[PDB]
Amino acid sequence: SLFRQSFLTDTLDVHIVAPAEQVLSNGVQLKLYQRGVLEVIPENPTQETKNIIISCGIHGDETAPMELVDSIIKDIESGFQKVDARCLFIIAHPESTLAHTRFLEENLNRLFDEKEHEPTKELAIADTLKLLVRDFYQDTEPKTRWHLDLHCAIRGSKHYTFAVSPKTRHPVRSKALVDFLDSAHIEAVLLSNSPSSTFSWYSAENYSAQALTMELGRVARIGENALDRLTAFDLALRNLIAEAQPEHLSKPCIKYRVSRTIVRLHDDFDFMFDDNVENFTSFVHGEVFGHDGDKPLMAKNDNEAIVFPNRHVAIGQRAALMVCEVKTRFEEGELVYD
Ligand SMILES: [Zn+2]
Repeated sequence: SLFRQSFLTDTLDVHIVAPAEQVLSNGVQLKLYQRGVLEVIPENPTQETKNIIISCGIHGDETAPMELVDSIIKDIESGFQKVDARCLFIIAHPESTLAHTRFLEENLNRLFDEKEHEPTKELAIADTLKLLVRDFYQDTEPKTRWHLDLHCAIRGSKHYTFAVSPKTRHPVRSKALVDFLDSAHIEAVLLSNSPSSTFSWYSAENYSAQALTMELGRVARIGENALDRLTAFDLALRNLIAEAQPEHLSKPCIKYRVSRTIVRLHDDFDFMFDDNVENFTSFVHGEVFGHDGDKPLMAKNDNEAIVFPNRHVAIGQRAALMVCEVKTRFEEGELVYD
């Protein structure tokens, strides 16, 4: 009723983006601030009502989550989906989804930190996203804040689904967030040990949001995704916006910590494995898998795995993450390790 065809289709069509609101029969409120920005407010908001930012498309070619979000919007508008939490749905960067690329000028998910950046289409976008976050979390209790940034991996992995929890002094690794991971059947969660520049990290660092960057499957065109493999996640996400089905029958996702961070020191840097190297590819102690100048790269422990490898990474930046399972527990409602 608010859309010509659907949230994702309208967003993708350049010829339609003026603000508009709408109140559903069940009391749910929908507000389209601008292209790809949809707020959903529950009929009966309370002090315990969650404020969830659900973003997708930070990278244009990662369509699966966009499709899931599109169906959730459709179900909420038809009353089929019960709405209990205040949400902000975002399809960031629709222009890149059209070019079917990761980005147009620069990786949007590296532009949220305080470093200096050159002017790019993505910079201006990131600038706008920081504003949307601010407006949505304004006058909300920190404990109610959630930010789920939905992505897709660019390479294979023994973990079809996994998530990354940002590093901040704020307690953003809660019991509810972890329960969500488990209910969603996310195979593993990587706990960052260093401040980042992602959209997820920005919410955690600046608004203490229970935030994650979630890798849902692989990249594929719209209508050509392996959607069934995301059924568990989608159901867990629907239960979250509806504040329902709070069970603990599922298994704990694997918890990883950063063994060490690899930084490119010289121009002559490379890995021995192929470019289609899978995330979480493990190594044995002392195994060489690359080299930086003269000094080779080899596993330190016996339980290390490589994550997010990138040999094109400019000099001085990180080329990879070495991770390993970690012994975890909850201390004062925060998931910590060791
Ligand atoms: Zn991504």
